[PDB]
Amino acid sequence: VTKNLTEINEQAVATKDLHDVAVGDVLTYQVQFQIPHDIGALATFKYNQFKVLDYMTKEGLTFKALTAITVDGQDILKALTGKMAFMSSNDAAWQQTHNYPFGFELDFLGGTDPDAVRNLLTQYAGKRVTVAYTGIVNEKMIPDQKVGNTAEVSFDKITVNGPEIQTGGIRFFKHEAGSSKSLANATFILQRMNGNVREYAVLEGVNGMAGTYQPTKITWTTNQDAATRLKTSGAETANLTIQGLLPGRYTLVETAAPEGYEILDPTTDFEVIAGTWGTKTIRIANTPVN
Ligand SMILES: [Cl-]
Repeated sequence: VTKNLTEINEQAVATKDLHDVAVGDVLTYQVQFQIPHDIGALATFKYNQFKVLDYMTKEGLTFKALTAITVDGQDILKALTGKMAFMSSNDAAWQQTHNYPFGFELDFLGGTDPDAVRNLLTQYAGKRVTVAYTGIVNEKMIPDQKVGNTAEVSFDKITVNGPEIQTGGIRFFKHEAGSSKSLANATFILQRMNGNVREYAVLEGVNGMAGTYQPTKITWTTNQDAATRLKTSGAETANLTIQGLLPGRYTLVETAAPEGYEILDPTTDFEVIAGTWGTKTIRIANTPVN
């Protein structure tokens, strides 16, 4: 049995055991295993269960869809749909059945029509079958945490672990020049260079948030006026934080100082460090003028 993360946002990615992800990313996984050569055999059938359980013990992914079940280049999901047993972590029964924040269980022979399913699998006896599915990186995917999954295949088991995923974040502390006084209501936008194209962050799911940003998705625009205006809180230690970012270079661009202040540093260049909140909370001064 194998498990791999094969795509991010429907683009193929290189196989490795650790991937950096952004919040809102759609991750494609594949779990592959062999149909027994004697899947069709009489013992009354020898096989009455053919189960795939896939789960994560840590938060950060929401189940999206079972996308394909393929063998020998043939997608057989259309033929199998409605005949099998299936539950995911989106279903109300999941938590009490399998106490994990993410996962699914597919029992090829546990549904209403196991004979039909067994007959189909018998056409591909001894061949490798791939179950593909997607998940969505959600607002509970926090930095400083590598999270992985486990798949188990059983006929009454074999277990494998998938790759780990992680995300980045950053913290700033906007303050009055010369002191540690927290300044609320400074306005920033988040900028990056994607190749030679300057782009700005659009955060979904952050209406009503200030200071702490925990978006459900981050996309990028070349229309600067469409960028989400991020606001500092008056909090003590870090009054602007963002999570769910890919590693690399960014610029925090100050578009308005708080009332009674002027901008000192229009641009703050910084790095997101893969999988972490970064080296330190980045202090940014504003100049008092009242
Ligand atoms: Cl930039």
